[PDB]
Amino acid sequence: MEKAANSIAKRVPLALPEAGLYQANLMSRDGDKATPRMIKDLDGLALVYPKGETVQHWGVWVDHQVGKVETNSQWLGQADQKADKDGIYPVQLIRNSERLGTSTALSSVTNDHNLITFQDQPVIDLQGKEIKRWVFDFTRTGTKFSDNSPIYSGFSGHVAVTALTTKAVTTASWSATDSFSSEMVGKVDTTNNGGKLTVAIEFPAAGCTLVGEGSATAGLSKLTMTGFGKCNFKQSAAATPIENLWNAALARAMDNRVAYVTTFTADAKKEALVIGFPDTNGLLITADKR
Ligand SMILES: [Cl-]
Repeated sequence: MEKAANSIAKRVPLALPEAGLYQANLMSRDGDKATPRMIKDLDGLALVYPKGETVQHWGVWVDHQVGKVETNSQWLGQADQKADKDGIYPVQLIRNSERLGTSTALSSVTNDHNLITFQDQPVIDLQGKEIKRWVFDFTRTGTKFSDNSPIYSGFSGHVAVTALTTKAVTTASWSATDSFSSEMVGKVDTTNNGGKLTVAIEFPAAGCTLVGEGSATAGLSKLTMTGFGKCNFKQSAAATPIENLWNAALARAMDNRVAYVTTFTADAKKEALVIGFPDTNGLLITADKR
């Protein structure tokens, strides 16, 4: 009876997890009524941005490699908060997935289905243990590439999220898993001076450094970015399809652009910086302490 459920879903802004940083796990499911199981090594990040007065954004990013082939995906969600003229609360979902090997593939698909989040869902974690989690249903933005090859082997289109413990941003030096000066993002420098937060992001290809100011906080700290006038964000060939998407958004960005930053610890007790630019074609910067 999904159509009836979606009909009600439309009448209220989309239910999302509390604003913050999440771990995402791509799941497999065997049947429309079977319990989804997380898939090894198909983990990612998800970010729910704070609720706007008009819109709430969120995103999910996943990077996976097999052989010499990378498959990178981002899902970008926009949930309207105010009502539409038909009394509806629009939801928009976009998947961009790129497959980079000897050949190249990009698949981008939007869908405006409303009932795409599920709260307290049973999920078989990586140990075979059933647990409960928010679940995204990204089935309608597709799971295959055009040659009938699946984007991620076993992926059902369902995505579990788990809240990550985030520290506040400290004064430190970071690196977006990079490096010559040809990459999209390079050094990232953060200063936390008694709560006042400044973040400097070098964009080596664009030839500029963006600087953001904000206030330190547990979870997401809101930044206002400047520096865009000094940058050349163009469509490359040196960039991946998704990077060119990020470039297209950054080329239209202007001073006082909003971003959110937080830190957390990954596996080997190694801290990571995450900066997310809402409504910027999925721009997500992750950086290792250095
Ligand atoms: Cl489900």
